Amino acid sequence: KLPPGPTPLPVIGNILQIGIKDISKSLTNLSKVYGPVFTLYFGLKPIVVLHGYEAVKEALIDLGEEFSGRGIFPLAERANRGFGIVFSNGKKWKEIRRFSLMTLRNFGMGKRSIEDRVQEEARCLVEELRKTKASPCDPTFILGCAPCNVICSIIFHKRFDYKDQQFLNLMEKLNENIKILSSPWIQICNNFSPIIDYFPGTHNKLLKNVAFMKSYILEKVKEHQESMDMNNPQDFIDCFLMKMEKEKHNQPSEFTIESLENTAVDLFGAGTETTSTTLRYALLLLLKHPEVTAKVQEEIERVIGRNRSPCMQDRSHMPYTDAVVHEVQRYIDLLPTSLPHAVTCDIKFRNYLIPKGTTILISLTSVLHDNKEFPNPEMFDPHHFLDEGGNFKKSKYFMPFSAGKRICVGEALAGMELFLFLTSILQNFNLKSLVDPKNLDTTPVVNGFTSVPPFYQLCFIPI
Ligand code: HEM
Ligand SMILES: CCCCc1nc(Cl)c(CO)n1Cc1ccc(-c2ccccc2-c2nn[nH]n2)cc1
Ligand SMILES: CCCCc1nc(Cl)c(CO)n1Cc1ccc(-c2ccccc2-c2nn[nH]n2)cc1
Ligand SMILES: CCCCc1nc(Cl)c(CO)n1Cc1ccc(-c2ccccc2-c2nn[nH]n2)cc1
Ligand SMILES: [K+]
Repeated sequence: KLPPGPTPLPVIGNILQIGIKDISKSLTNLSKVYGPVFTLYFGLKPIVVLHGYEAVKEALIDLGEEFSGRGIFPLAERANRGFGIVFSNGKKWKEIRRFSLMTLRNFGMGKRSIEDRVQEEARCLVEELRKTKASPCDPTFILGCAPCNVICSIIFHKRFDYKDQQFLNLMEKLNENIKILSSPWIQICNNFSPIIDYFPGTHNKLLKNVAFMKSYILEKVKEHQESMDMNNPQDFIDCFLMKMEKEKHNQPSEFTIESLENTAVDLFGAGTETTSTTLRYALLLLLKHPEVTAKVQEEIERVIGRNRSPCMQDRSHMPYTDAVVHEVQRYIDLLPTSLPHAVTCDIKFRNYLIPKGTTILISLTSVLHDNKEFPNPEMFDPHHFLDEGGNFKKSKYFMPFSAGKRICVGEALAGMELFLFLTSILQNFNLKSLVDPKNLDTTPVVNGFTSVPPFYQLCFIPI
């Protein structure tokens, strides 16, 4: 049988009982009644929730292959999203993911490293920040340009000037779609309608925005097909075309210009908003806890100095800053329920039997805010990742990127972006708040499955 859960109602299941304001809090409430594994019904669609480290670990890690599916919902069909990496399944997923991970290794695309691309972007970021001339600033836009440009550089090999209008169009389309996708109407309510789409104009805008991006990618790809040097692949496209070559004699192949376009859009989608938000939240928490910022700066001064860019090598000698980055991630809990999973076959879990294809919802919040691993999990405190001697203290509960076979492809990349961008900023600036560090609230603003920071402004004061 399935795991227990609140008795669903006829037809609507458990829908009218789950506080949609903050699904994560609701799942936690439920776990207080039904335990670490329970079922909920969306219509007659069951969804098994895993809550707590032990349950998430055995599912995602111990029974990893069985829980490597991506749970699909009507929205997947409606915004054409099952044809790259994030929303794919089976062989298509495995091959594209595998290829993607290899291509994204630090030196996976030629002599120019991922680190180098990030470092260059950090340089540009500091520059654009300087241009604010220390005036009040809503850093949303600037912080979003950086991670986006890193993807551009990884995919097209070229970064854009922050005012190159083709760059500005890309970001606009991305931002638009993200905002749309973040509406509870689109995340929740539209998914009740199994066969009929109630927001047709919206799904049309989404697709239109994608079309524009794919059509920009297509042009870059033609240019790349032209100046193809087989022995010197320089970006994700070069690599993807070279994989295509090895595939000839392997029809049909998972690698096609279509899947390339789709994969590249996924990278843009997955690689630019979460990192960008996490950067934005970090500055806010640093404004709120200036003593933390000061220590990060003391480590930057001592280990890196002022005569050179930060680099990944410096991280191991900067336990405190490392602890800070980790803590930001843990505290903010950006993807409280990760992305939905689905079992790939009939499976026995604990004392229950979960049928193949059943949707699985993982509570990352439950792990990240584990009250024993992280006393006072609701408070921001770098000491959560530090030992008595001030050394960095790793945690099995550090899962902001999820865990298992579906773990974030960008785990390493995001790590580099956070560390390098944050160190760079604080190497060249002090942060000044408009209001008083005692007044601003840093509590995340939850809306359905989304969790973001509140609005704020600051001044980047050159050192
Ligand atoms: C702070 C930044 C980021 C966070 C917190 C984050 C977190 C996550 C999470 C929670 C998932 C869901 C995994 C699951 O299904 O269990 C995910 C998926 C993914 N992330 Fe990210 N991510 C970040 C940045 C990036 C970046 C920069 C990339 C760029 C390569 C990226 C690429 C992906 C991809 C491709 C997936 C889909 C994985 C799959 O289905 O196999 N992410 N990420
Ligand atoms: C009918 C095909 C038009 C598609 C489209 N492309 C762009 Cl671009 C626009 C700008 O609104 N649009 C139209 C659009 C119209 C209404 C919405 C919308 C906004 C808020 C709340 C509900 C809707 C909605 N979508 N579908 N029906 N109502 C979204 C996009
Ligand atoms: C020009 C188009 C902008 C981005 C874009 N809009 C559409 Cl629609 C797609 C297909 O999902 N995408 C690609 C997309 C791929 C993955 C995600 C995703 C990746 C990791 C974690 C959460 C997200 C997510 N899914 N929905 N909203 N944000 C977001 C966007
Ligand atoms: C194909 C899309 C499936 C997503 C979905 N539809 C419904 Cl209905 C459910 C939960 O009843 N869910 C679970 C879910 C929905 C959206 C997200 C999401 C979308 C954009 C940005 C962040 C998130 C996120 N993932 N986990 N928490 N928040 C995450 C989980
Ligand atoms: K309409």
